[PDB]
Amino acid sequence: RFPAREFQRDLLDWFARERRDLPWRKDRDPYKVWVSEVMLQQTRVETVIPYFEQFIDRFPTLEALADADEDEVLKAWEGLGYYSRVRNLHAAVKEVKTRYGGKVPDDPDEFSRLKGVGPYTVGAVLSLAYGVPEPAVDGNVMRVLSRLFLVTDDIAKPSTRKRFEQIVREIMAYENPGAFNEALIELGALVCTPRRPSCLLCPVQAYCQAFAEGVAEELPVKMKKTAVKQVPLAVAVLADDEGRVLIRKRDSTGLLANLWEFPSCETDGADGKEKLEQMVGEQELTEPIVSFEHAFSHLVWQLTVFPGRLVHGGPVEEPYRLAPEDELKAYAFPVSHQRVWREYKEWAS
DNA sequence: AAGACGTGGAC
DNA sequence: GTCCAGTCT
Ligand code: SF4
Ligand SMILES: [Ca+2]
Ligand SMILES: [Ca+2]
Repeated sequence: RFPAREFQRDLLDWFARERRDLPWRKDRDPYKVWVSEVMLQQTRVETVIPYFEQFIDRFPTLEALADADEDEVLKAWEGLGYYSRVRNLHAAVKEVKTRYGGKVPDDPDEFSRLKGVGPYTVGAVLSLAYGVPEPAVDGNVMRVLSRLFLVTDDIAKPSTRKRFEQIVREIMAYENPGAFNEALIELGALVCTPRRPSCLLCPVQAYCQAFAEGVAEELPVKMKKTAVKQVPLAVAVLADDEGRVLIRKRDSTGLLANLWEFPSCETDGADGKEKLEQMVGEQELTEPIVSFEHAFSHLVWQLTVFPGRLVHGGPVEEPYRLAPEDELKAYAFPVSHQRVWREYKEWAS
């Protein structure tokens, strides 16, 4: 029904001919492949390149990453987003050391048991670093495979992902799966793109049923995004007479887990300053200086910055921490509060 | 199932 | 504005 062998030759050829020279394709090392594939989840290649090199420069081996403390690994991830990925990788790596003594499992079932390792990562790491013919179905693969085979099912469904995963089994090159998988991902990245794909340039344009029908731009099928919720947030930038600033470490559960931030509180509506004042007193503000929005995937933060002065009438208890201005750079803030700071600094000038 | 979970490019 | 570059619960 489908000439796989020919398909697999025109794909791998184009790949060897067009592949990008990315930092994590310098070698087939499980550790570096693993880090790169976690960074790449929901994150474009061009964004990841700098982070991958800072990260591997700071954590060259699996044991270096395991031996580091949360703050250091999480600082290395500052600005990337979806920060539970690095908490799960940090733990998944601490596991391979305490349990497996540092060697990355090559058994699919054994590798998936680690936190952060979903179906894609199992296929990406094992097929590249060990040759295991497990599929690595990402958004690129799902877009390619849906166009090639005219699969008209909602990709958002996990069931559709499992269908694609069986298609991959059927047309794979079991000889060299890692090369086969990266070629599908690369194909979707460079040629068969979400919009106006270069089907003429495409090396497998003869096989693409969508091109034959002229409906490539109508695929893949994915339902429209759910509208996100708006959330007013009030932020306080408090500095004493020695220039030190107060910050707190968010809890390890939920949004922006274990990241540092300037004291804040969700304000249903009115009395932003009052709510900030009372909340800080339990565990001296002035008017706001700026207000802006910051988007998440599932909600929007409408922030409002309140400068303030604090006088020490007691000790700074957890989760709070009194940090000089020069030492803030050592803490990992989300992008929202990195701007809060920048806004406060330029206002005071 | 589908909401939670960051941030930035390309239309 | 829209779409999009995965995993956990
Ligand atoms: S022929 Fe066109 S639609 Fe099909 S895979 Fe190639 S770029 Fe995508
Ligand atoms: Ca798993
Ligand atoms: Ca929480």
